[PDB]
Amino acid sequence: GFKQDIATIRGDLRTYAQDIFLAFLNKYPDERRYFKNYVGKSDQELKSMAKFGDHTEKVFNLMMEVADRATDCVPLASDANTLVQMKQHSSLTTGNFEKFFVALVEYMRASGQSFDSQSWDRFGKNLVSALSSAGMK
Ligand code: HEM
Ligand SMILES: Oc1c(Cl)cc(Cl)cc1Cl
Repeated sequence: GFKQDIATIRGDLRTYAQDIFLAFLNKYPDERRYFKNYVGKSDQELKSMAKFGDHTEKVFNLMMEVADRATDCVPLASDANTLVQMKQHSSLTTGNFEKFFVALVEYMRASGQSFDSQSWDRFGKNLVSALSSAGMK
């Protein structure tokens, strides 16, 4: 289930974080514009820029912390607030996060593994609702 998925992802956090982030950028290429240093790089090229692996790991670490603190896939309002307030997320709307979760859920469904993809889909929806509540446009 969802708790075990957190453990699976944590076990190989950098690999999952990179793969899922790449699935996101490749599904939604317009989103690459927010990451000016990643423009004009292939999958394998990004996997060699320091900030890429370190970025992705840090993002997914936070995501895992938010997922672990959630109850029944509902995130804490305090965690949504953090996400809205981050200077790095100042130009974002909920639609950016919707895209993120669509990519993540698609990745999990395509995986050979027994991810609880329905719970990640719900988590994402619940997080998007909490982001709006916390004032994200
Ligand atoms: C639940 C989803 C997300 C979480 C947990 C999250 C978390 C983070 C964290 C921790 C950082 C800081 C990384 C660091 O300084 O090393 C970061 C930076 C950033 N986030 Fe997110 N984020 C999420 C979704 C998004 C989405 C959907 C976008 C855009 C589509 C986005 C755009 C960025 C940008 C542009 C940066 C700055 C990258 C840089 O340092 O150049 N984030 N985010
Ligand atoms: O920074 C991101 C990561 Cl590491 C993964 C995805 Cl799915 C999307 C975002 Cl914007």
